Amino acid sequence: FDPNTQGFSTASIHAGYEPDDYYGSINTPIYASTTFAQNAPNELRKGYEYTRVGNPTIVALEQTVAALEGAKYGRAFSSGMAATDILFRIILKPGDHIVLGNDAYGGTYRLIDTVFTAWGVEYTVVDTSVVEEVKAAIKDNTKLIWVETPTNPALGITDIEAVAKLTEGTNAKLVVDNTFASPYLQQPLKLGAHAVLHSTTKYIGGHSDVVGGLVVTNDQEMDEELLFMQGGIGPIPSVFDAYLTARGLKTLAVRMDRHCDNAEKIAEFLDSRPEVSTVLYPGLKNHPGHEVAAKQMKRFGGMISVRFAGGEEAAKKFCTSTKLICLAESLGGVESLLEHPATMTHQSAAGSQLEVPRDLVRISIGIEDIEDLLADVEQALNNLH
Amino acid sequence: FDPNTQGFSTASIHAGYEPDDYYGSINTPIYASTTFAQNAPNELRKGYEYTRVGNPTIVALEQTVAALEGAKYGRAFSSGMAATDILFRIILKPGDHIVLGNDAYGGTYRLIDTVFTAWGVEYTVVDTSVVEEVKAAIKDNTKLIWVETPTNPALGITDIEAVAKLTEGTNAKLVVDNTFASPYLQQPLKLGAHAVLHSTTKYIGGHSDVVGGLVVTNDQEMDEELLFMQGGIGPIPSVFDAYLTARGLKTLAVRMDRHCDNAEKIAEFLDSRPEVSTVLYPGLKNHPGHEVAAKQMKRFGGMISVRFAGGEEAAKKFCTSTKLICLAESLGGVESLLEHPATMTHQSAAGSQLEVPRDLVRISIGIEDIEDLLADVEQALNNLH
Amino acid sequence: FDPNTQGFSTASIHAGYEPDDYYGSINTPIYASTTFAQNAPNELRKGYEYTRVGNPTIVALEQTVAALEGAKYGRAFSSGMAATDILFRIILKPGDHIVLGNDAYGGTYRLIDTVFTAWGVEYTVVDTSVVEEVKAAIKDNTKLIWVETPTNPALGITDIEAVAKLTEGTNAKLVVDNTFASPYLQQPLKLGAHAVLHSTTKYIGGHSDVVGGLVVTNDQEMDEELLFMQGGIGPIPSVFDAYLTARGLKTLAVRMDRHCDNAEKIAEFLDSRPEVSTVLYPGLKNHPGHEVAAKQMKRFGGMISVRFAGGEEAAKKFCTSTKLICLAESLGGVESLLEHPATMTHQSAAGSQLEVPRDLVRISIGIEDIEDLLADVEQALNNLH
Amino acid sequence: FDPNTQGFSTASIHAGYEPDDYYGSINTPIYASTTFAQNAPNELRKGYEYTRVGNPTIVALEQTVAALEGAKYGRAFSSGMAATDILFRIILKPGDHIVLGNDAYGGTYRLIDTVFTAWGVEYTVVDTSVVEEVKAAIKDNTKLIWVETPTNPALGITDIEAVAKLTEGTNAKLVVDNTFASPYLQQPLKLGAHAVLHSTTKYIGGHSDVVGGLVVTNDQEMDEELLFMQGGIGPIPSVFDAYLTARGLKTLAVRMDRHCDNAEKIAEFLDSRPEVSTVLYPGLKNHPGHEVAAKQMKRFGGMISVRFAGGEEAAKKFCTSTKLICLAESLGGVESLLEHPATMTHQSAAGSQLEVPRDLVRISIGIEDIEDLLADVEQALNNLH
Ligand SMILES: *Cc1c(COP(=O)(O)O)cnc(C)c1O
Ligand SMILES: *Cc1c(COP(=O)(O)O)cnc(C)c1O
Ligand SMILES: *Cc1c(COP(=O)(O)O)cnc(C)c1O
Ligand SMILES: *Cc1c(COP(=O)(O)O)cnc(C)c1O
Ligand SMILES: [Mg+2]
Ligand SMILES: [Mg+2]
Ligand SMILES: [Mg+2]
Ligand SMILES: [Mg+2]
Ligand SMILES: [Mg+2]
Ligand SMILES: [Mg+2]
Ligand SMILES: [Mg+2]
Ligand SMILES: [Mg+2]
Repeated sequence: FDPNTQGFSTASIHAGYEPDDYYGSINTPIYASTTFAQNAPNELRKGYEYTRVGNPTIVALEQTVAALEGAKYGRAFSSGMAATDILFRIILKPGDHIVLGNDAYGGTYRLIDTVFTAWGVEYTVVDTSVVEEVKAAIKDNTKLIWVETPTNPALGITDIEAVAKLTEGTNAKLVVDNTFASPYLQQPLKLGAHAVLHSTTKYIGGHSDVVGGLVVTNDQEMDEELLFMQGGIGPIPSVFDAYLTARGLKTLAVRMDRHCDNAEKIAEFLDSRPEVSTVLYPGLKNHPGHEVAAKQMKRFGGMISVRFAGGEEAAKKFCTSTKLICLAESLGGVESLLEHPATMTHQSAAGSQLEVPRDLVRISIGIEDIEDLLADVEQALNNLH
Repeated sequence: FDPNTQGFSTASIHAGYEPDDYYGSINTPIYASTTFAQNAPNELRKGYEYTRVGNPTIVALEQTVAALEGAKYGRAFSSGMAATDILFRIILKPGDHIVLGNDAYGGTYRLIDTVFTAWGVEYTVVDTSVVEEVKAAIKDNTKLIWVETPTNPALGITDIEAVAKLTEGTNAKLVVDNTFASPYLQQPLKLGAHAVLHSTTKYIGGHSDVVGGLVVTNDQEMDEELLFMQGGIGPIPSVFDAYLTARGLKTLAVRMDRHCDNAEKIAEFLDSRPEVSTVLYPGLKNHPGHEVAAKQMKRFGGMISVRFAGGEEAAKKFCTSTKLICLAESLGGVESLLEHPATMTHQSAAGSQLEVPRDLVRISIGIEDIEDLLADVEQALNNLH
Repeated sequence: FDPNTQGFSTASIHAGYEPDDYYGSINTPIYASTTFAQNAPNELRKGYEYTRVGNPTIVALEQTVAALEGAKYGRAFSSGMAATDILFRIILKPGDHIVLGNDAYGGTYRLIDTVFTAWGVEYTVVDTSVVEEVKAAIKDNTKLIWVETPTNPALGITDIEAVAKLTEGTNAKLVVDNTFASPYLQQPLKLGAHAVLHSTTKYIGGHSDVVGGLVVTNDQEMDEELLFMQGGIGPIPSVFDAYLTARGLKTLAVRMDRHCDNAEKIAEFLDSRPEVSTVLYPGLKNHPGHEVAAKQMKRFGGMISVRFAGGEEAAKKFCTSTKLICLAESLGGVESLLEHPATMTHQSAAGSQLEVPRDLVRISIGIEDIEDLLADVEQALNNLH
Repeated sequence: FDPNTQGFSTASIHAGYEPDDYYGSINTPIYASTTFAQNAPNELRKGYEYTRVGNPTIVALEQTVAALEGAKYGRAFSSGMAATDILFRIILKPGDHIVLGNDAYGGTYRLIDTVFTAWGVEYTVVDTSVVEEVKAAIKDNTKLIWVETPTNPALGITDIEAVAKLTEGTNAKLVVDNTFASPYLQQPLKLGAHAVLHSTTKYIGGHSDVVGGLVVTNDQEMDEELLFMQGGIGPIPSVFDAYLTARGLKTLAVRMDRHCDNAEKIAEFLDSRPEVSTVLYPGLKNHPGHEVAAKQMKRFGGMISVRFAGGEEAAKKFCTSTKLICLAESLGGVESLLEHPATMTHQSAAGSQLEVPRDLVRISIGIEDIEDLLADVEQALNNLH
């Protein structure tokens, strides 16, 4: 398969597997085997030996996501968090420093601030939407600039190409967590990022039924260290999960186009309502970084955050008033979800500059019919009065 | 379910799940969901929120293995290696020291020696079968004594109770990797170990189809830190894998009794043959530590290692001559396997005191009929001449 | 959930399952259990006893497809064929008669003609696109008129409402095999059909990884007999397959809209090429029954058949020349497929009026990028010269 | 693999699959694909085309069970009932007759008596333990003698060889439903049966998590008709279920030996108690047909039925008093179950000669520790007083 000559929807179905030369099954077989027979000691039959070191069903997934990012290399992990931990352990050692943003998944922040600081790593938080702030925070020991764009949950936007330029003449690498945009909307390697991280739990799987992570790169050395760590630390996905993830990925383009259609309409409806003080959606002209988003994103995504004029009580009542959109953690599935980040996904950021306003609700707009989602949002807003 | 009043086979089926109060399915449902609806923000319906932080199908497995070890607490991970890495990160920090044995899974050693030494951890290798050697190696900064018994691949034996006594008056914890014995043959917590590790990839799953790890303890603080890390680093098992693992575990006693029946007979047959210089099997009277094994193990296991009088060429030819026993990595499945550790599972120990003799073959004796396994071993031995 | 007030995409995600009142998982749990504990003899805990008689994971699927058809009742089976066999056995007995069309899945025809005629059932084949031909073939013993529209493989069109009117004053029931249109494009119960059949193997699952069938109706007596036969003959789906099918169904609308976008463009391109004698696609103005299709179908589907001016040799060479579209049986998956019906899916119709022209290729247009599918078709057409 | 030279436990692991010549996975891959690429129209790559007509994962299972029965041929189905229905449809036509026993699975009886009699088939019920009664019931139109031994639920015993001799000079075939004995305890083809049926739902799977059926034979014509019907009627198993079934089958010998150990001890304990009027267990010297069972069965099985001196009230109270043995339908899993057949599995036999005494409880003795099962039975018996 050649990624450079085929479209995204084509690649999402065909980049990882073609019907094999044995039976020719249309889909990758599920190789639920921990081991593989060898033809003689350490002479492998067809490249595989032990599933923690490699399995074809997992490699199919890896190759697919790599192709969708414009990447030669990809490696999969048991979760987005485990992928982040492995990338941290490759890039950093005691005495090194990270530049991190001021709006970010609470789990990323918790890992740095609770775990990696106990192992000798330093960090600085900055507003990554201000290129000069990032530039000022880079020290001689900075090995990593960690960017999420759009950020979770406020949907803040960073200019990837501009921040990548800052790493020239330095030993810093730029890693973009591309979970919210997905590879369908944004390809950070093409703008100068060194590596890209995904939680495949979210949009790539798309069906809220498999936890997973994945790292992609064009750096063969980085691919070798990801493989070394995949096998040597062992946070590897199940073959069943890697099959389910890849299955979901086959509909990413059609899903995301509907998520973005729906979110544009719900954001416009929220922006007309006096219960709402602020709609956070990258496609709105006044959203901070809108012009950066429109240059680097194909569309503006399925996520919306909303700040309520009636404060935390209104935010929480909105959370318990919806009847189609479900109150739950996570995002990026076909079903619509909502949550209150200050008490739920980002309770771990309390006390830090990443702490989220208590009047804020984060909504993952699914692929249900827009008329039904508009009706549910409207009735929930009317339940506040 | 009460573990203290029921037998091992009973617990292996019933300690993790009883038919629920909703539908009453005989087996734990497979909760292939990343998230769970809440009744209000951060008010959970029945204890679950997000699968990386907890899922009922995974907790069923955890509770089952905990009960089989005489443990109050258990936590599952994506692999034996990932479980080891998490336990290392809980117990150690920069500046701390580990005492490790001289025969051990090459992956354990690689993790310490390549990764943890780069993060400021020190270690010392000793022969853990010599209690005085362990005692001498404990320093004021020793936080961990890591014991495997029987060891992989030489089946060396450590006196768990004796080594546990060494940790009194110290800040060292004893962790036993109980993979080879399984909880059916040996219960290190009852002899004073602080925690127990398993690769469930091996005997606990038993069917060579799921990679997994698990840690058990009676220390509630340790359970809290395992949970924190499970969720915060995220090397969590798939729900499908945790179901398959627990499914396999339901036959552990009946499997292991057949593995041990078969291995006793194959070890006796090997001990009569002049092609063999040494049979390594804990149940043989001259195996080093046999008397220690007979005190702390119910039976002597399914693993045998063999050293060939004709050296490496004979070891490798034996590997390619068997027709029922398969040449492959791994162990503890219903099918019989064999491998050459110096070139395969322990190639990573080359150069170290853990390096394995090149004349050594490690055999995982399965549950096939003994007459057929004896016939296969006999014909393979006759192929050397 | 109320189907009558929510949209198709909403229903496809939410009509079968809402997060339960036990744990609240976002998705239906996989109840991989053959049996369920009872509270006393034949006093069920929550409606379930034995999976062949009923399982919640299967009922979730059933309820979802029923809602998408405007049906109160649905029952699932191991395959489209097994669903057809069960419906035949309910509606017919020895001495009864069926009216069948002249273009139909070869397996339907084989079942009638090889099996049911040996059990005393009679049939007549007619062109169901000619309402008067159907009317003339109805006898006093006719219990079933079996309609496929569009037909497999020629995409012939039947006026469902008109044929349903013919059953007034008779003991005949109209059953529509709605596999090719799916419930997203066509709802035969709303036009007077008595029951609707699907092979969920095709579009409803959508991922070419699960074989299944399903029958929907508004007749409660028919639902009772489908249940009786589901449990009493036992062609029941696996719980894993019913979960996978329902998972796929969550993207039916977004998939089908892309399949129809793509097929409209490929049909137009084929209609411009002199290698092609006839393009069979319901959306073309000259396709027989186009006006009937436009009244009863929302869009015209993802399937195209093509007859080649160079006869069978050209049809077969086209089959082996495509490099993205794969030569294989089946249809309705995200990947594009093609086949030669005379030698493959319809070889069983040889000798009958259903026999398919040897110059005919049937194409299942997937959801790949149109530019890549156009390029593949164009290069394959150029390989004929 | 050669079945004739290897033992049962060997075959149960190795008769269906050997590590392939492509990747060499230790276990059969799960081919979750409905279709397979062809090299040209109707030129298959490696024997497979469409999963309803054949799939390698299903064929692995089929070949395994065939080998365990001493059979050249095997074909799998979605349930035991669907397998029975297919075998009925092959062997019988309108006007033919069946000889059936007087104690039999209620579902078998329901299928004959409700469905097949409506299609022109006749039957006669006899006591199949009386060879002369079977002989007398054979007519010129008899095509099938259907034997279960031991019977469900009374554990009645039929002399297979003797009944097979009755079919000489006739057009009758003997089919044995070998579900309760399993192939580990009894091999009816070796005693003259024409075909053997299993519900793999029970012992062969062994884990109460997969519904399935299977038919084995040495008649190649019968294998061709089973294949024809498998594909043409389509009651085919899921690939996931066929993998799970075969996984379970790998421990059949070790499971069954423990089930039989346990059942012998529970039957002896029940036979000492005055609450019990009759213990039905084939290994008891006074059980009718004990001497026949000891000739044709390796051991006497895991099932026990019990008739209570205090009648139906005592039978039902025993059912609700056990705390380890669970009240549920089904049998042959690792967990112990019990049920009241008159109200549960055999309510469908009410009114017929197959109707089961209301004082009768059927117990599926699992593989839990005997001390715990004895304790549970003893306490439940003491709850009657
Ligand atoms: C959810 C999420 C993660 C963590 O991924 P998991 O798969 O839940 O471990 C990381 N980054 C972002 C932006 C996320 O939303
Ligand atoms: C295999 C093994 C491990 C590693 O477990 P994985 O599940 O392969 O990561 C650890 N300890 C021992 C003794 C082992 O044999
Ligand atoms: C494929 C198909 C069937 C048969 O369904 P299976 O799931 O393959 O048994 C029936 N009807 C039509 C129109 C089909 O294309
Ligand atoms: C359970 C059983 C059957 C029916 O099998 P299913 O898999 O439940 O359809 C047939 N025969 C006997 C003896 C059984 O116990
Ligand atoms: Mg990129
Ligand atoms: Mg939640
Ligand atoms: Mg212990
Ligand atoms: Mg190997
Ligand atoms: Mg309809
Ligand atoms: Mg094919
Ligand atoms: Mg037999
Ligand atoms: Mg029940």
